[PDB]
Amino acid sequence: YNSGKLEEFVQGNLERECMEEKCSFEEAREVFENTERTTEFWKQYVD
Repeated sequence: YNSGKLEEFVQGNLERECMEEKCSFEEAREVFENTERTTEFWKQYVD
């Protein structure tokens, strides 16, 4: 499923982000420089 903090969350959706980038998440061309943190790290303190 994958809802680490339910990311496909409570369904209201005003389709109301930014127009262009929708503010695509801080210089997120994708989810490039950052991916090597998660999965592993938190798998020994899972909350």
